[PDB]
Amino acid sequence: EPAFNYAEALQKSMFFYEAQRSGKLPENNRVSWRGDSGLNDGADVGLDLTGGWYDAGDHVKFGFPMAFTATMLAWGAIESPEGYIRSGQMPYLKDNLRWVNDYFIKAHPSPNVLYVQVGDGDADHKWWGPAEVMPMERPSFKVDPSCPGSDVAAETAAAMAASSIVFADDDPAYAATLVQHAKQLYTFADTYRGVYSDCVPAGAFYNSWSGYQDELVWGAYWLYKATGDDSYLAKAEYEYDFLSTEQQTDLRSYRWTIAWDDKSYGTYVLLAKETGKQKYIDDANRWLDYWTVGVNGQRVPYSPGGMAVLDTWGALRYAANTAFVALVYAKVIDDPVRKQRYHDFAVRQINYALGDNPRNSSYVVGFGNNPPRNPHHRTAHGSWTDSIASPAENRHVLYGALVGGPGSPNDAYTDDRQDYVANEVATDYNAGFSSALAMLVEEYGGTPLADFPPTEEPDGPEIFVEAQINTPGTTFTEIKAMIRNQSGWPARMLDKGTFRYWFTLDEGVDPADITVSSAYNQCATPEDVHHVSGDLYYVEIDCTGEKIFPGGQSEHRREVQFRIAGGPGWDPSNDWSFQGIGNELAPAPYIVLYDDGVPVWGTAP
Ligand SMILES: OC[C@H]1O[C@@H](O[C@H]2[C@H](O)[C@@H](O)[C@H](O[C@H]3[C@H](O)[C@@H](O)[C@H](O)O[C@@H]3CO)O[C@@H]2CO)[C@H](O)[C@@H](O)[C@@H]1O
Ligand SMILES: [Ca+2]
Ligand SMILES: [Ca+2]
Repeated sequence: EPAFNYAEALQKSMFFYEAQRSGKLPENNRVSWRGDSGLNDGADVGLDLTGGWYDAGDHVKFGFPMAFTATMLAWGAIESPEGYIRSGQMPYLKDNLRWVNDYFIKAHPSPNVLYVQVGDGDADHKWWGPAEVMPMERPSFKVDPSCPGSDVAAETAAAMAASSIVFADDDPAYAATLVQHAKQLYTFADTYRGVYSDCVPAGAFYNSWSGYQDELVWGAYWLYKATGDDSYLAKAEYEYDFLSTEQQTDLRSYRWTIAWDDKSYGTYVLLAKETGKQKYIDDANRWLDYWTVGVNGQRVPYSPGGMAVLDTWGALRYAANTAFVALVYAKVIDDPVRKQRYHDFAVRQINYALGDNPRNSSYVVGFGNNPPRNPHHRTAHGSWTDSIASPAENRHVLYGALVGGPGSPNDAYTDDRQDYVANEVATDYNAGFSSALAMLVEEYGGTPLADFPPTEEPDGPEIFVEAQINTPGTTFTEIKAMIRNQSGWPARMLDKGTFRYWFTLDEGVDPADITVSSAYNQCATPEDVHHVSGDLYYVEIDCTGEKIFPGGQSEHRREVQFRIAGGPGWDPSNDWSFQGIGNELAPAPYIVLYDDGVPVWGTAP
């Protein structure tokens, strides 16, 4: 039977993409720890740019990798719709693709204008906290004729074109809209030549290293498949001759692999598959050979454990990308030896990621044996103090996310959230990986979990009030209260909070003589007390206007010290809210906290 349950892995991979969503989430949201976020995206330019996916463990919406991810996901669904159908994940794949494509449509207000980034890398990365309460400004960036971006425009064209093929039978109207958009974007990319990173501040994160030549071939091919227009195939084959050669020879690049930046490698296989020309077969063969048996004595580094390690960053992402394409190629090539070689290589690399390695551990969060528990992800972590170090363990399980893994050919790895090398996660990391999984499900099978996702429960009160006796007294009660917002299911703002402290009027105490004072109060200090009925009264502290959210030391809490002086006769032992308050700060269950008038914590009399 399947060495690993590929269907379950795919099922969880689809969940990962759902957890990366930005904007107003649907009613059917499966990720209980995710809520609405980035609701003001595009506002700075008068556009609705909400939606799309957060790139990695951060909250920037990087259009280049986002588009590539979409193209790769669509490609896998086209190659193996059966894998998706059998794992019962086809509806989730479509849902995910529709989500990102709806964003691309919004980001393309007119034929030659494409918004390629929402958020600033540096501003975004300086803060460590949940997406729902991001406190910083998020700038929108775009490319147009004045400052083009052929690479990102052609990639978005390819994503929309590829995706249209997936919706073709389901929603032909939607598929038509995507094709129309892809045509415009490609014309823009072809007419106004230029590297997008020269126009938008993405160079430090997703710089266009390879340039746009590869995207022109890639985009042309996909539009050909989506339209059936021969001119596109012609365009692709023409542009193919301008692809990068290697070092000193006239041999096209074969030492890297396909990823968010370089699509050359994908076109080798795609064109070979389409035309059957020896030209493409030679290129594709050379590349895949380098990753397996080597060419001219040179071969991609391999660990003793059997992992192909291309580079330090997202090592497993590269191996998985190659594995998917090797699986596709293995089907078109006739050579029995090459077919076996490429196919077996792909299965071995994916199996390594699922647990077949020297550590005997899965590299997919929430899957298999001894998986990573602390991926470098802000929202999954759920910090409320703007610290990557607290709490020790991530508060949520980011099911399905493939981590960077071993960055050196020695199979070494440490599950450490602070290691952005080994524990980084990203939308592009799961792209080739998912497509590979779909191919494997079709071949080896597997069964998805009937009840997934699990419903997580909070690790304690999320929004509450702690209290302690600040100064002991007989004619007064001085409390030191602390409002806390450590929410994570999902993280949410508390900007309209107030709390009540009930007390019973005592014999010999005139309510008119009761005073409430403070020497330190981050909220308002009331002048009077409120009579409920009989001898029941309450003091109300008003914190409306204070933004209490899980995003920093001072941000997540509000300190309130208040003294209720009643004079001789004052007796707190018959006071409702006094029950259980001691000398140590601890949750006060009898002090009720309200959010815009609605009880959120504590029990009233
Ligand atoms: O020159 C070698 C090949 O480079 C490819 O571009 C890669 C860059 O060289 C590499 O530094 C960059 O690393 C990224 C990584 O992709 C990203 O996922 C991670 O989060 O951050 C890294 C930087 O810190 O990756 C790109 C893409 O592989 C060219 O695409 C290729 O043509 C060229 O031969
Ligand atoms: Ca490129
Ligand atoms: Ca009393």
